[PDB]
Amino acid sequence: ERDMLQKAADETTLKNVLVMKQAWVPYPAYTDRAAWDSLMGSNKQRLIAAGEKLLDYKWQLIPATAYLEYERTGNRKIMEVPYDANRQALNTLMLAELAEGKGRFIDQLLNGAYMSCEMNSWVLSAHLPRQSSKRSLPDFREQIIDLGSGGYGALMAWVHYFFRKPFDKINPVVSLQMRKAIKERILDPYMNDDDMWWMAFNWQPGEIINNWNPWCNSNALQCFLLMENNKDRLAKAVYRSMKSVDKFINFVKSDGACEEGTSYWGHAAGKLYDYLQILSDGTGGKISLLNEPMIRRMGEYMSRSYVGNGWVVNFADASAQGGGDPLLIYRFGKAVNSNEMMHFAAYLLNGRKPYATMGNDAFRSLQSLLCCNDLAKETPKHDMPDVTWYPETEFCYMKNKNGMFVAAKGGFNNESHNHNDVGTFSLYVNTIPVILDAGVGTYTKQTFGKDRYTIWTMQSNYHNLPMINGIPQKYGQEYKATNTTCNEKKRVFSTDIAAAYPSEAKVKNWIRSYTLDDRKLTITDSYTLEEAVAPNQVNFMTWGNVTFPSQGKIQIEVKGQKVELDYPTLFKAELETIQLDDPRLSNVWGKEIYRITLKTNEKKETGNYKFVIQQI
Ligand SMILES: [Zn+2]
Repeated sequence: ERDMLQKAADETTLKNVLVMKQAWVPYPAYTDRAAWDSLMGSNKQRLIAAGEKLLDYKWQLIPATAYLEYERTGNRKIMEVPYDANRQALNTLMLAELAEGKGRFIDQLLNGAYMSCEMNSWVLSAHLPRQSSKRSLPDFREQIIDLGSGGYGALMAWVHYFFRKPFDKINPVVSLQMRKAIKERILDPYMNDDDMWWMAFNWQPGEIINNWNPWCNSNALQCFLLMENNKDRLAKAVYRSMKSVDKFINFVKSDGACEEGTSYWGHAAGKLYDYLQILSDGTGGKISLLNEPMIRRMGEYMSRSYVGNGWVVNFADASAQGGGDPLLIYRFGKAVNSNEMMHFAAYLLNGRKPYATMGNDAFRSLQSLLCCNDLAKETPKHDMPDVTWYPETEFCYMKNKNGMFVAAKGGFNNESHNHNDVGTFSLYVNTIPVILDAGVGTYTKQTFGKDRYTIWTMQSNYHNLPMINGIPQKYGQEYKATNTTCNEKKRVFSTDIAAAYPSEAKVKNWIRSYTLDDRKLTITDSYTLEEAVAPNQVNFMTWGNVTFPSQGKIQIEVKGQKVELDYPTLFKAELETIQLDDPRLSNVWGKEIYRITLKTNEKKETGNYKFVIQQI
């Protein structure tokens, strides 16, 4: 219960600081060709030719049967593809006409806007079952807001703001209806329906709030600031978006780690950031959380968790492969004064020139215009300290000069997208996974539910973890690490994973400890059991070529890297091959991967193992 935003202002404060009549819009006016030329630089011709290809574009009708197919077969794409084509056409024409200024694209902007007003709804087939009727087809009697409608509303606000004049010159009723549609589909429902899930009014501890709150709220807020010229209404609206987002900010951990991972960062942290930027601009700088430490951490997560050459930390049901918008990262980095994020944005560019964001997000498209020339000058670099410690999420990133990166975690087995992975580590060598976390497959008939933990990628059996008395971890809030510490100077991460195992495992403490020195990684296991029932087993997931030159030695050759894993001779090593039938896994790792299995005869109520990994 930080309630940051509410502390920064109440409703009456807010009435003073708001900027009315859209004097806050940072783009030059439409008819100011000189200012736009400057801002566009070299995007100008690129943007015009993109818009030239759309001079003859047929705006697409979305048939009732496309929406109805969601009920019939779960096919969302049949509705989503033409919708998205229409939005992107609309966004592209906007940029192209801001680029040229001659009115060559006004007809198609008008055509797009008028067709959009004629649609019953901007909500997606998939999200429409939240209406009273629960159906996948729009009910002209009701409007809700999802991710689609929000963005569709903000794109339309922006079209309306920018081309109100040439549109009224042609016919004043287009802009009139645009104001009607945005009022009816965004503004009126936003103020009148307390019960949309993503708003998190009538959230209770334990319910989830996720990226929808900052995403939806950011487009709502755009819509108010562009379209609502009554100051008392705007004040009440913005204060409502503040109370809403405050629930997202309170839900998130203060250390800034995204427990979902980097793939959702763009639209989580990144939408939170967008919201705050929009809020700031709209209050002439007066309600700005952009210098909040937590927000900055949330932005540098993306830097810290990006290992290299496409590989990312992938705790839980996330992909080992990952990316990022350089332009969003740059912009975010500027706003919270992270020289780190700014250099990292340049790094992701990887020698390519930054150009305008296209796609279907007006705010991101327009903003990317302003940051574009600075980013082309920034020096490409991925500097970050040797240790990153997220103490609430319980993630530790440690890296040495010789190209090893370890990600270890504590945590609990009820994380979002949870894997039973408490205490697990992943080792990258020069960015290449060597001891890996398999990650996400395509969502079968069990993914969500019990029977989730009968799938192998979700079991502790298939993470870099011991099986205690031959027993794996269990799922649930109760099943977690204790006394997780991180010594930032000695590069030592250490945690008791005992409570992450069920009663049968019969363990008091099991302390799993990671030490990174400059040359090598020492893994220790230190355990005291309530009864020695079965032998412990230890596992490591890997790929490439694996060999066993001698007892207590394994060698892994993967993607140019080559490593030695030294293991107690008390164990007998075997390799298991894991055919990858699921394309969502074989996309990443290829055809198969491997689990190294360490098994023993020894059974002791107390013991320790020392494992050592280095290059050769
Ligand atoms: Zn995993």
